[PDB]
This record gives sequence, structure tokens and C-alpha cells, in this order.
Amino acid sequence: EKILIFGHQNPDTDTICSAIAYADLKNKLGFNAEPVRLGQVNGETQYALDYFKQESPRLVETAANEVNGVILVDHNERQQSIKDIEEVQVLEVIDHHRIANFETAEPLYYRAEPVGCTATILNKMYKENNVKIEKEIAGLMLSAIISDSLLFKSPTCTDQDVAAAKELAEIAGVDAEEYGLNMLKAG
Amino acid sequence: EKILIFGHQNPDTDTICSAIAYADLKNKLGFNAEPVRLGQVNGETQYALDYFKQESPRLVETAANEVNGVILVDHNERQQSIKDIEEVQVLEVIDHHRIANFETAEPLYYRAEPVGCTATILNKMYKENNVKIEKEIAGLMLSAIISDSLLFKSPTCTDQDVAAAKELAEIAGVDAEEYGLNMLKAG
Ligand SMILES: [Mn+2]
Ligand SMILES: [Mn+2]
Ligand SMILES: [Mn+2]
Ligand SMILES: [Mn+2]
Repeated sequence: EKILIFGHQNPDTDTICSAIAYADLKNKLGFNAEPVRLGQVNGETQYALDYFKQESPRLVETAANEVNGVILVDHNERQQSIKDIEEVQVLEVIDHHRIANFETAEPLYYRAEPVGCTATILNKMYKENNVKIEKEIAGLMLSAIISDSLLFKSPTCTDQDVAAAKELAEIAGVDAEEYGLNMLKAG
Repeated sequence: EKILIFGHQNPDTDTICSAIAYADLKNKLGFNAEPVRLGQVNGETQYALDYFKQESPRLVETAANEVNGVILVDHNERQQSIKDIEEVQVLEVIDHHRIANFETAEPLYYRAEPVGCTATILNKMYKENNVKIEKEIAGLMLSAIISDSLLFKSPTCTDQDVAAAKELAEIAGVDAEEYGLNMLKAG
């Protein structure tokens, strides 16, 4: 019944913030999720956490000693994932990358979209579930999109990512450019 | 640009009907999609096509001679797919099975949900896009759910499937159980 949600090894802002955000969505719907991380938080992500007054996810090396099932955000390939990923069931994946080095024994909820950031997809999922995005969660989701898009300069950034960042900046109460440049400079 | 939408080799009713239904949705949304099939239509599927006045999708052996990109419904595993799947880009997958024998070079729209039929997922996609399901298309979608669920008897059947079947039967103008028994008998 408890599940862990995490992104990839060598975490980036999307991998930390999308784990926290998806755990919030799961918990606001009555489930039992803890967001965790697989490595050290970098200076860009730490700026986001500090700014929006959010705790760092707990660091884990393995999952099977804790839970039976996990959710992956921002990755799918086994070599990017937790070291004992073969010993737990992947219940869901929310991601924006190519699929490789990944198989399941059972059906699952797999949601990949060809957008520039996982948090763009989570924005969609909050709205599909009629769950309000709290100011600080919006700030973390905005941070993820700024990070993965290089402040909207990456060709991986789509109109969906820009539209999500506009929504989330309004919710978070920040100017995306001013906040984004400070966040990126902290990294 | 033209795309082909298809389900698996040895087609079943979900693989035919979900290809037709998702091509309808795509086309309503301004794309250029043709549903195709990879083998012969069985008698159960033929009943559904005849009842709802739909033509059997065109049979193909290969896709790369026609298009650059394809959408898979009701499958992902390469050995279930078209023989030259590695020569085209997989743009999207809509499915309800485990993931295996499947990789992509690029990102894509991958939507798997742990439900009993692809058409239950497509029903959500119509509603997400505010596109009306025409009577005949609802009939094919209902046929897919009855087929995959064995008239709601299969261990894979969920409450999401049962609910979608009732909705689609109302739109199609049939009684799900009465129509479904005749369709199943035809196979
Ligand atoms: Mn990442
Ligand atoms: Mn990312
Ligand atoms: Mn099938
Ligand atoms: Mn199916």
C-alpha cells in the first residue's frame, strides 16, 4: 500500500520536483506515496526547494527493503533507475523520453508525452483529476520546466511546456524569467 | 502528413475496432490517419463491422513503403507488430498490456492503462478532446470491450471497462448484453 515515487540517478530538477509533485497529487487523491531521490540534489534544484520552502526528498539506494511497488518519473531505462528496480513492481511511469532498457511483467499506467518536461504532463494530470495545485507545488513544477527547457531556449521545449510554465508561474506568484535566471545561476 | 494506425498480427476485435476508432479521433482533430490491419478479420469482428456498417481496414504487410510514422493500438511488442516496424517511427502507442520487446530511438506519446481493453482508453480520449463519438464508432468501441472482457467475465475486466461499455452501448443504440451475446456467438 505505501509506494515510492522517484526519478533518475544523478537527479536533475525535473526528477526531484516531479517526484514531489506526483506524490502530492497521489496523496491529495487519498493514496500513500512518498517522493524519494537516488542521488545528491544539485545547486539549481536546491535553489528551487529553498525558494518554495520544500524539503529534499529522502535519499534511498534500494526500494525492495521498503515497498513492493514504485512509480518512476522522468525516466524509464533500467540503468538510470534504482539499483534494485528488478526486485519491485513498476506500477506507473510518467516520462518524456524515448523508451529503452525497460520491460514489465504486468500491465501498468505508462504515460509518456513528447514534451520537454515531466512537470508539463503532471500539470495536465492535476487538471484531469480536479486537484488544485498549491503555490509551492506550482513553483517546483515551474522550476522543472525552466530547468529542462533551459529557460525556454531548448528545441525540446514545446508550446505545451510554455503554456504550462505560464500557468504555473501565475499560481506560484513569481516572474518566470527573474526566478528562472536566479535558479539556473545557482546551478 | 499521412500516418497508419494498426493493432497486432492475428487481429482481434479490439485491434480492429480501436484502429478504426483512433483514426476517427485523429481525423476529427485534423490529422491524416488511415486504420489498417495486419491479418484476416475473424467472425466475431466481422459481426461488429457488419452490424455497425463499417468496412474492414485495408490489409498491409509493411508500412515503410507508405509512411514515415505509425500509431500502434492494442500492442507494443515487436513480434506482435508489423514486420518492418523498426523501419518507421512509432509516433504513439495506445495499449493495455505489459511493455516488452519494444524500444524507440525518440520520444513518443505512449499511453498504457491497466484496463481490460484499448477502447476504454480511447473513450477517455474522445472526452478529453471534446469530440463526439458517432453511433457507429461507439458500436465498434463497445464491441472491443465485450470481446476483450468476454462479456465482462474476464479477470482483466475492470470497473472502467464495464462503465465504458454501458456508455458506449447507449450511444450506439444497443443493449450491451444482448448485442454482445450475438457478437460473441458469431466468433
Ligand atoms: Mn531528468
Ligand atoms: Mn525531464
Ligand atoms: Mn488484442
Ligand atoms: Mn485489447
